[PDB]
Amino acid sequence: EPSPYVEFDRRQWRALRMSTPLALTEEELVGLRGLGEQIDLLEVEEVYLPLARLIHLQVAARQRLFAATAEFLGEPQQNPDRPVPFIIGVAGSVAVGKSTTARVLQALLARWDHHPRVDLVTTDGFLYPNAELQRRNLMHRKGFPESYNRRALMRFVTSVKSGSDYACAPVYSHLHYDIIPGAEQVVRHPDILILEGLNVLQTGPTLMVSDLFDFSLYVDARIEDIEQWYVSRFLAMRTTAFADPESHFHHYAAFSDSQAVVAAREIWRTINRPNLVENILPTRPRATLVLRKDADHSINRLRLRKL
Amino acid sequence: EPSPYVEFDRRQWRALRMSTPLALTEEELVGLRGLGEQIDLLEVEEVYLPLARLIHLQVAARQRLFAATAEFLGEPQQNPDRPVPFIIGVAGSVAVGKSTTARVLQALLARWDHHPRVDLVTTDGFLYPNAELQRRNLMHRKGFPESYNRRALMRFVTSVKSGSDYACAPVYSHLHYDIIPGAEQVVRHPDILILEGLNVLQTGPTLMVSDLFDFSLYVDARIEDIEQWYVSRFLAMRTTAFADPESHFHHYAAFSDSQAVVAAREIWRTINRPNLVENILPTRPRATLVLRKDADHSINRLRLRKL
Ligand SMILES: CC(C)(CO)[C@H](O)C(=O)NCCCO
Ligand SMILES: CC(C)(CO)[C@H](O)C(=O)NCCCO
Ligand code: NA
Ligand code: NA
Ligand code: NA
Ligand code: NA
Repeated sequence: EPSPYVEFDRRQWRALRMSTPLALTEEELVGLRGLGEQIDLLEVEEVYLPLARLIHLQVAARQRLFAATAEFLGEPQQNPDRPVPFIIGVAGSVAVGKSTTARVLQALLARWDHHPRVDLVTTDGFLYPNAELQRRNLMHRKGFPESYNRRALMRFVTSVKSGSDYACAPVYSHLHYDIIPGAEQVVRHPDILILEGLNVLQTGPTLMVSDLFDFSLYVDARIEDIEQWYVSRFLAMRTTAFADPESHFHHYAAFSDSQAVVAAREIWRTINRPNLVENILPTRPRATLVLRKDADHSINRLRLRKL
Repeated sequence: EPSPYVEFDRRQWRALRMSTPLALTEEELVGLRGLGEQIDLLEVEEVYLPLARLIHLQVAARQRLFAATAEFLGEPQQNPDRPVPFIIGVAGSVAVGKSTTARVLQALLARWDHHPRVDLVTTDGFLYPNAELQRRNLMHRKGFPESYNRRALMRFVTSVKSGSDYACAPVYSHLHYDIIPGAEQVVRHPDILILEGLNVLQTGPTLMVSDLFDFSLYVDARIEDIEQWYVSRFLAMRTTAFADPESHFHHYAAFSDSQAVVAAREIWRTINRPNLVENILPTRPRATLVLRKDADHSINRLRLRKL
């Protein structure tokens, strides 16, 4: 029967790359990928290039219908480029590779002829401070929708897409596990803004940032493989991030493989799995494009929304 | 601060009419309006004409971005006109005038040069049969989201927008208060499809018809005035619809003004008000355009979504 989606295997999807030129070195790609991730230039060629093409086709088009409303409203046509910013949402579970996906994507789009100003903002900066989470009793629901200042977030994206010259976002420290006092990420009328986070695709009784997305990605994989990736990476960090004496999780650095597995498995089932099942996965149906990864992190399937 | 919306008063909105020609007689308009409604040609000139213009500007534009995805996919350009159907959602409370709004709109759009095939479908046809509602114990939640076969509904709209040649919808009898056995409304690849219903703008954990709307209307008024309109019309029907011996509500025809008011007030607070507050109003933020009516049914304010 009819469907709003059209599935692709990697063979079918890579052919849609066309002439899209690869503007990324092997060394540039590594400073973009996170611990555990297996993304290489082949994947950036057979997957991210078609995606970048599809995106560029729609930036021009998306611009046409904001112009229709401008024409209808008896309005000018504000400086070119200073068209309406194209907002892209990248969602998915913790440890699924979505932040790398978002970084790679910002890289590819920034290297487009025109030379678009492409900004990337993670929702981390929009988490409530630990003190405020403690107050609302949310220190163990960090990542759940309620642990974010969604008002501020919505104001931020609304501000950018409405044409503001500059919008500020708080900044989150992973080293300190908390929001950084005084820190701000300033976004200045970018041509494209990618917003990456766990629940960005969420919907509700009020207008949310998902309602401002012109395009969205949902990096998917089966729950069991993601837990494995999460646990694996938790263990690997004992010698990277947790090794830092200043790390809020420095006590984990000394855990044994077995002790670390138990700890990582517990956080997964008490925080990350529940959030994935209750809040993140239910948003997957609305994503313009879903990137399905196999147990080895390899993106071998895609689901696109034609309707 | 920045906003996704831009408010208008009738003076500001009527000026956006431009050259839009009025193709509707006074007599045509009456066979389109419901009991109690006060819509006249002036309102169709100062309100529905700008709306029809704005809509036409976007049908062309909306077409551009379905073409981008076609271009990207290495596809042809299917027969012209046989472009992708433009889906319009019209929501709002029972008795707010939304069905008239939808009928007037279908009329105005059908009379556009090209001569678009403009179909209108009410979600009534998608209510579960009384027998099935009795089974799920829903005979008094008729109108609530759960009293509708949303799967079938979604399949219907998906079918039409995906390019099907014909799609069928069940038919609801207001005379008999139930779905009509064997009846079907056949929709054949229209250029525009207007879907009118209480919860059409609803959102959820699955892709819904609201996600297929290219444009949506939400006819609004303050809850107190709508109850008044509902009650008033309930009383007026004693001599129109309830007067019919075959009417499922023929017992109401003999009620006294006071008896009828008590009955109408009870249905309003036990079914229609709760549904309006819990399910319909929460969808209002997402409507492309909101038509705000004053206590006298007069549309004197509009809220448009620019973002
Ligand atoms: C969502 C995020 C990862 C943001 O940093 C948050 O810190 C979190 O998930 N806390 C519980 C442990 C997850 O590793
Ligand atoms: C929603 C609809 C009006 C559809 O006909 C439904 O019959 C209903 O609202 N029943 C309760 C009484 C409302 O008058
Ligand atoms: Na990382
Ligand atoms: Na903000
Ligand atoms: Na009517
Ligand atoms: Na159906």
